[PDB]
Amino acid sequence: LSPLSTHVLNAAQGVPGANMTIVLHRLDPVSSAWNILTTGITNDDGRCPGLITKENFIAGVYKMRFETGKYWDALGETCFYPYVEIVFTITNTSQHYHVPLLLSRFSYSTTRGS
Amino acid sequence: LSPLSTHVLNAAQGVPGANMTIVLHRLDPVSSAWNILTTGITNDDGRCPGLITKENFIAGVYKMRFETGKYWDALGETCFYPYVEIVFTITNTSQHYHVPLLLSRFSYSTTRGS
Amino acid sequence: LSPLSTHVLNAAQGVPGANMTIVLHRLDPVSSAWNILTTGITNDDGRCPGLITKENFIAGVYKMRFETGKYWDALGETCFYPYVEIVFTITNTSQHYHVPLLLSRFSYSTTRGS
Amino acid sequence: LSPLSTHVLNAAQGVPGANMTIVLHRLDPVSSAWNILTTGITNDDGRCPGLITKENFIAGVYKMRFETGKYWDALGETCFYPYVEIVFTITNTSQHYHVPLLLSRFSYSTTRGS
Repeated sequence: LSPLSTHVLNAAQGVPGANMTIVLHRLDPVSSAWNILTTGITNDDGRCPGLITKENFIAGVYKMRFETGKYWDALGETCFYPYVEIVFTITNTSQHYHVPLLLSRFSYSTTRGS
Repeated sequence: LSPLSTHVLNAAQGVPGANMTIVLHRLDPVSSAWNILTTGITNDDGRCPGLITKENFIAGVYKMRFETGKYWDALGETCFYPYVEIVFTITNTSQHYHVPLLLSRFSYSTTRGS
Repeated sequence: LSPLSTHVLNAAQGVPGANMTIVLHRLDPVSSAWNILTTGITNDDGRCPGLITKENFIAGVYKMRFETGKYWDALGETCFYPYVEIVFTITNTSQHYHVPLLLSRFSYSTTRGS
Repeated sequence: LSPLSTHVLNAAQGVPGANMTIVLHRLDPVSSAWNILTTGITNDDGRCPGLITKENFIAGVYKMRFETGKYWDALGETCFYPYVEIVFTITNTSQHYHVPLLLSRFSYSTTRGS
């Protein structure tokens, strides 16, 4: 079980954001590059298990990219945000981090969970 | 499994809202009196199982009252909201309804989930 | 200007929550019943000027009820929430209190502003 | 007056996010480049006037970067998010766009205003 999870909730329709692409990155501490770790597609419950193994979950800066524009477009609607990136700092590597996305066409939010 | 669930997340601290009192009511369609259905306390994950049985879960207007004033005072802080009541309409009783609360001392939000 | 303001924003459509009915109440300090202070209708910028005078804005527990179900109905859609009541405590009367509502059909939020 | 505005709210303390650095970029539609437009600091109302002139406000993709980690660090706290970037598409150049941030140490949200 991954130590990083996520959950996308469509707040306009009160349903899981199914079938959204999520790309996970870690900053290289040497150069300022973002290495891609994993790309995933949210399931019917709007989750994306297997984002990262415990072995590879080292301290550092991480970035989750949600393809919000493509998700809305596939539903036949435009989004103000073509994509959303959440950048967060991992320091204590023994905790579970939950990094969700709540989204309408014109707003979104995230909160760190456990 | 209750067809009604919740989840309290403390947004200021990024941890589950544990030990928060939650009261579920339903509106009497004859009078317009609210009646208490169940009272519970969130557990360590900020969840509150067993809010209602399947057989008691009929179409109507429901109310969840979260005891935010008392939750914050037990952490040694004040809350702008002495309590929060989420009133919601249920017509379709075969779906699952998740009615969470994201809370700091000075903000809250909720979104219907499944 | 009123020391209490609001702002309603339709997050589902990215536009001001125009023509939303808001009822302002204050808790009766003697009997803990609710007294009605005034009603208003938000303008095309989603605001509701002149909710209360400085002279009558005394310390206590206030409630703003936003008629979200009617507002959505007049947009031709259903809302999960027939209404939203935000209850909040006023102790320092010389502060400005901004109590907005950010809303879709299936979610809402509020935050204390100054 | 700038046709792009912002407002930063500290949702942990219910006050404006004052003295937060904001950097506004626009995407170059030929190469892939992000170009800086303006860097500001939020004033005491948590706003940043003069983000862009009307002349310079063209259709494209814009990014607003809020230095949330430094803001918290000057208040002696940690933030889960070292910075927050909001990427958004401008299509109608004659509208006002308000792109705020509501922020705690462990959560944030934004919603297109008008």
